[PDB]
Amino acid sequence: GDTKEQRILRYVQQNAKPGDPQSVLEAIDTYCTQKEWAMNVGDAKGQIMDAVIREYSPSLVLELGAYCGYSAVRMARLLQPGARLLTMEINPDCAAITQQMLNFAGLQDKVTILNGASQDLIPQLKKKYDVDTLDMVFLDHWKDRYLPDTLLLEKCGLLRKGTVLLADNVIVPGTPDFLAYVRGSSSFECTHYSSYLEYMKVVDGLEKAIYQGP
Ligand SMILES: O=C(NCC/C=C/Cn1ccc2cnccc21)c1cc(-c2ccc(F)cc2)cc(O)c1O
Ligand SMILES: [Cl-]
Ligand SMILES: [Cl-]
Ligand SMILES: [Mg+2]
Repeated sequence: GDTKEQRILRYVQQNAKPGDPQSVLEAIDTYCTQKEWAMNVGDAKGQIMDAVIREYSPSLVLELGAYCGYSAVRMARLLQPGARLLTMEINPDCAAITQQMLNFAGLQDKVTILNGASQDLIPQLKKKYDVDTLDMVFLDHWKDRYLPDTLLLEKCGLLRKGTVLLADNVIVPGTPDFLAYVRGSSSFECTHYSSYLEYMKVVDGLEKAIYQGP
């Protein structure tokens, strides 16, 4: 039958207001609290994301890992007119859910959903997607890819002085190599925001790592 992700989308469509991103977030969080847990960033960590997005007002954001579009909705709703989000999603079913979620939220003009693997798509961003440098990157994909993709972004010339990396799940499931690397590197200024795993009384956190140049 249908998947959990399809059930979340249907729930939003039937319990939120079209064109109202905040109602979409609330519907997803209610469903995942009351019905079925899912790996959306959630409201606890989402409030920290909101505070970071507001501080930096990024013009161009890259997200690695869309899932059902919760974080894309959360970020895109706070972007200024004309600012853009690119989100990379390897799972085609999830890419389709994410697109439909964004469409329902009315945020489709702000967001472009790329369906492929980060190691394949990151080297295409400049020539194929006309990116110069990124203002912010949200890491929320395979936890063992946070470090290699950070290094690939740098190799590809996509980071500038001040680019903000914000990483989900640095505690659970955990990203130990990424944390050790950025915290030990003079090329990053790092801050840890302690919080909770989505929908659970389990400690998690976000790491902010601001790129400082070579
Ligand atoms: O695995 C998670 N996320 C990643 C999903 C797919 C990546 C695959 N993926 C998506 C684009 C892309 C692009 N390129 C390569 C792979 C890619 C995740 C997992 C948990 C979690 C926590 C506790 C627990 F008991 C079980 C699971 C919490 C979370 O908040 C997550 O975010
Ligand atoms: Cl999410
Ligand atoms: Cl939560
Ligand atoms: Mg996550």
